[PDB]
Amino acid sequence: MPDIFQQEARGWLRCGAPPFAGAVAGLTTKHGGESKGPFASLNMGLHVGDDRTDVVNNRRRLAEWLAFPLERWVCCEQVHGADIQKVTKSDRGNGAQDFATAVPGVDGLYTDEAGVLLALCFADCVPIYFVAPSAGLVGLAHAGWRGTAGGIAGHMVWLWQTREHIAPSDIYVAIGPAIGPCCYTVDDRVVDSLRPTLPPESPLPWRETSPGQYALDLKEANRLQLLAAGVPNSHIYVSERCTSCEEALFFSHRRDRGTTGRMLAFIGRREE
Ligand SMILES: [Zn+2]
Repeated sequence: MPDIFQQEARGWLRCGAPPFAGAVAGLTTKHGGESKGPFASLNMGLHVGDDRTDVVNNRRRLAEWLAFPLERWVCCEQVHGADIQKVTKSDRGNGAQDFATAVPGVDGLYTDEAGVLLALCFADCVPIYFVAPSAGLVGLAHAGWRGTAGGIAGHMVWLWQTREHIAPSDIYVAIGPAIGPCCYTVDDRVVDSLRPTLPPESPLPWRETSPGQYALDLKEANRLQLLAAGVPNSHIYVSERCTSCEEALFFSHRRDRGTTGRMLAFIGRREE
């Protein structure tokens, strides 16, 4: 059946899961920008060595398609850890045009205010979108193998539960386009770091393909952690799109051999 992320009029995929209908949520594709060479053309990342003018114009292009001004975006450092920070209108603009002013040392953000667009960069790692429609909360986390080993997904649920007094049953999640087991192979150190994060009897999100080599499914790993954290199975939507496989739409750190652009994952609510 249809992927939860479907292409819109311009260069971006909207999250089609029902629980997200009340927000502006999606992932950009690589087309429609000003960037050149390995970054062609809609590179949204300011920290990958691309021309800054080109990247800021690409972000202005998206702000235009979304009718959500760049001055209202909030970005974070993305250090491949599991920390998350709550943001408000007072953080608007952080890391929007200058990477150095991004929220430091975290890999996830959440807000319960409208008019704030959470914006994170990806090119293979897992983008995890969160929403509590009733309470008006939205969240976004960046999960590579290190952040997943650190439990970033469950940490978001924990924070919403303990600090925002939201029940896991009131949370919905969408796991967007990322590299699949079809293209992502890792060794024992990687999978060993994930083991402790899953329930004792849980099915493993990997498959040994050769002695010491594993086809890893990070999307599934995060899905299992979210289930354990209390998020209902039917509230979790998962994209089947692989960033490495779908070269016509995405930049891929692995497929492009380390030098490439970044798509922007975003989520926010329009301020009347
Ligand atoms: Zn693939």
